[PDB]
Amino acid sequence: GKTLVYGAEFEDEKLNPILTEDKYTNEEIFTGLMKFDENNIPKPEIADSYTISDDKLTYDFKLKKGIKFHDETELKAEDVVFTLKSILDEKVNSSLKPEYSEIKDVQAVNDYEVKVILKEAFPPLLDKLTIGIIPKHCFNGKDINTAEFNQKPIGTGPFKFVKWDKGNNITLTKFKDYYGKTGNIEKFVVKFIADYNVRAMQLQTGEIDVAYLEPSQVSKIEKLNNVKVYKVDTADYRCMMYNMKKDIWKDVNVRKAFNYALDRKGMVDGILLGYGSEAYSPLQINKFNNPDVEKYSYNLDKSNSLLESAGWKKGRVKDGKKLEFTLTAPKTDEVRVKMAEYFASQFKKIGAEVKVDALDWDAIKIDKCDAFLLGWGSPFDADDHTFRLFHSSGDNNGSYSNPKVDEALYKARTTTDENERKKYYAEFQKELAEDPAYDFGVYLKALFGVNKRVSGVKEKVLGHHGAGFLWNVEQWNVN
Ligand SMILES: [Cl-]
Repeated sequence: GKTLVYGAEFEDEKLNPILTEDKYTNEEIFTGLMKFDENNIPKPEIADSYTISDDKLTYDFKLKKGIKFHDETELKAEDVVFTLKSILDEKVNSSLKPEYSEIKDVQAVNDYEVKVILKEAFPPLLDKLTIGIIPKHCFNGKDINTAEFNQKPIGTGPFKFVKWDKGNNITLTKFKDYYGKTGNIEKFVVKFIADYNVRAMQLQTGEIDVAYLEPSQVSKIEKLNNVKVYKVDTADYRCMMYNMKKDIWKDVNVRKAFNYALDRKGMVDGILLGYGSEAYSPLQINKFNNPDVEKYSYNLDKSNSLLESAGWKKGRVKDGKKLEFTLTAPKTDEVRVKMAEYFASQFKKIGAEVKVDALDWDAIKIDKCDAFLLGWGSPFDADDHTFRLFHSSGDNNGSYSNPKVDEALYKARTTTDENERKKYYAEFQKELAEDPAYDFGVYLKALFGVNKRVSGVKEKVLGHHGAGFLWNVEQWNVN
């Protein structure tokens, strides 16, 4: 069934499941021991069975025999051991290493049976082991960081790599020997189009099939007779990072005040135009969300009635230091700078002078900024975007440190009983409400314009910028 074209707004860096955390073309070329299903639950993929011991420290996998890479080489436990051990390799220096560092060792006791040993109990291990397995033989004479594999990948996904034109497109075609049952499309081309206006016209002409839409352009793509617009809930949220290195935020009442000075629903209508929801929780869409924590209910008078007791007064000053900072917000996510523009201008009504800076990611250092507009949230396990974000620390960049939040996130990370994992995640959220690390804003809605000739799309809670909207493209149908 011919070709399906995707107009991606970001271009891949390396086509290796390790070294990269982005859910770009890697999601169509590689698969792992597990794979998230329709309900964002990791189900066996490359492995056919697994069982855990009574301490929960040993994950006894058993692999499907005959799994072939793109080069028609059989996948064995060597490659699974190679992929997971190369993450923890100190010299490879992967970005995902702190996310797998609770693994003691990954053992191969059989060509088709892998054993994963942890340091301590880690229930969300199967969530992380959905990482793609790479062939070990393609790396012997190379060093894995600068290997040619990152230019021509070989994996076990339903679409093998074909061609990559830098700055233009990545070419894949249907892998006939793929183990999963598949739809009818035979070619998948990912066009890198950063300007959302070109994506709209390429959807209008039909030059592309799918495109992540900004909220402002949905009203026109709606009128298109050849495009359907998908509006689906995500776990992606934006916020403001309270850099704890700044004494302006060491008083918690100042942060609670700044949280009180935001019209988040007015932000849902101003910037999102209703395609979103006010943010108050680090795990709002997660099943372990605490519905009754202290949300900061747009209390303009409480913000102005917290700074003066905290010491800040004019009409802006405490001890002569004048209450002003700089809010950093990167470009190519123009919702964020519009949020920052709205953030600073709405903090003017409480006597704060903020300088908003729209900069490029290659010039921003988050841990050096007074306040940064972050973009986090994940629809998988509650440990994904919480431990590495609200701990002494992963890459917690706001220097946040709460002793009860540290323990609450560690118990839920280490305890098996999910009903009590709810308990610890509920106490962490409650403590995060009174001791805020972030100034939460809005939760986002993924907007995709899909051509009317495409079938098979199944919605679910998505990740960053719609990461995982095309999770089942190998079952989508042309005509
Ligand atoms: Cl970010």
